[PDB]
Amino acid sequence: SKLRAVLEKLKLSRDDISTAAGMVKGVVDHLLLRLKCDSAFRGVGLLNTGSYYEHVKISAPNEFDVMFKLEVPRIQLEEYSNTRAYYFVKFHLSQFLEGEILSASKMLSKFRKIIKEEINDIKDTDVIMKRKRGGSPAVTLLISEKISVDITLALESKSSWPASTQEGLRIQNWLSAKVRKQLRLKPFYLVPKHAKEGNGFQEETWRLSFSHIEKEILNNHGKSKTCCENKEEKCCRKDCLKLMKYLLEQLKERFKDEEHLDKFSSYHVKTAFFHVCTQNPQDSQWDRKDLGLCFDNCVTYFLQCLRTEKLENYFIPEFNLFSSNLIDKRSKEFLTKQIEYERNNEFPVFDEF
Ligand SMILES: Nc1ncnc2c1ncn2[C@@H]1O[C@H](COP(=O)(O)OP(=O)(O)NP(=O)(O)O)[C@@H](O)[C@H]1O
Ligand SMILES: C[C@H]1c2c([nH]c3c(Cl)c(Cl)ccc23)CCN1C(=O)c1ncc(OCCO)cn1
Ligand SMILES: [Mn+2]
Ligand SMILES: [Mn+2]
Ligand SMILES: [Zn+2]
Repeated sequence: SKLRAVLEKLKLSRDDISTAAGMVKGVVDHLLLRLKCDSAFRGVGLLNTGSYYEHVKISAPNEFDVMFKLEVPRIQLEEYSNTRAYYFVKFHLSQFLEGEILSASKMLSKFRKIIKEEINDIKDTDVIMKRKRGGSPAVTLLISEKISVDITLALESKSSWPASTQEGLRIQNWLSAKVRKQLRLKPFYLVPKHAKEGNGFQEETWRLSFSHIEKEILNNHGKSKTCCENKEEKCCRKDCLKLMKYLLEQLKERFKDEEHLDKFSSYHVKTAFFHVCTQNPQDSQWDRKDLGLCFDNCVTYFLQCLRTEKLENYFIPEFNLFSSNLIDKRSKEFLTKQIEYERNNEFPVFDEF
């Protein structure tokens, strides 16, 4: 089929994976070792996240995501202005305090400065730091002009998840209530992405991250524990996510001279995909033989999210990714129009010629 042919072209080369994995591990392990020499980052550890580690990276293994996590004992959180996702952290760490507030901006600034100085000492490999991207909690490196790596500082809390998550992670009918309880016993993370404050931002605030839980779900994604472990249980969940990501990426590439698509991200499709899995919890609703129908249902669900301007964060239901505070109505209408055209014409944006 056409979709199967697209999936074939999206597969990663084993040779590319081998080379990229070696490059990234070498650079990241070095930066970890050097950061641990600083008094403030002594206890840092690594957590691999995002599409490469979820086995849904497409085309080339040229973008990796990692968290450098730090456990801070006796952590106390205060929600910022009923935003549900953003928090003050109250508490060798004195350098980052603003009163009793542990400033996200201050910690990120030193983290970035250390990494920038350390990549300058790496002489056996071309490593540079990309310019700051507003709204990202990550420090982004480019290795050998080819491989991007996002390194996100994170504080780790082993306390119960914040109350704003109480009604999220609605996986009970799909992955089980037992699994939901087990996942909610794991730590959660705070990353230095700041809440909007008018036309500025609250530079002290941090944002909740559950990227490790997203990875565990994607890598253990069936109602059956043996989903995708044998030829009789090959579902099309990840294939549908890959196709949705490629659809969005290709449209963003086409309309790049346009502004209306700049705010859409693969996280929007990832979030919508998790909701589709919640609404279709049986592995038999994702049979490989039904790839075209499954993908079409993912597309129409995403269209409905755009039209209603509703895409709840999977962990924090009152955080609407498609709120008008984040994305203009006209931008959602513009993307709706382009996706409808693709659906109605059997996805010409997928064709090479
Ligand atoms: N807006 C967001 N809110 C919460 N978490 C986010 C957000 N954007 C990114 N993340 C997290 O950061 C990870 C890496 O982001 P990103 O590299 O943009 O996407 P990805 O999922 O790795 N897909 P790809 O486009 O293949 O890189 C995501 O998988 C999420 O876990
Ligand atoms: C660090 C992460 C990230 C963002 N927001 C976050 C929130 Cl809110 C939380 Cl909680 C945690 C992590 C993140 C945006 C930026 N991130 C990305 O990985 C990223 N990578 C590649 C992109 O483009 C590729 C095509 O050009 C765009 N983004
Ligand atoms: Mn990524
Ligand atoms: Mn990234
Ligand atoms: Zn499966």
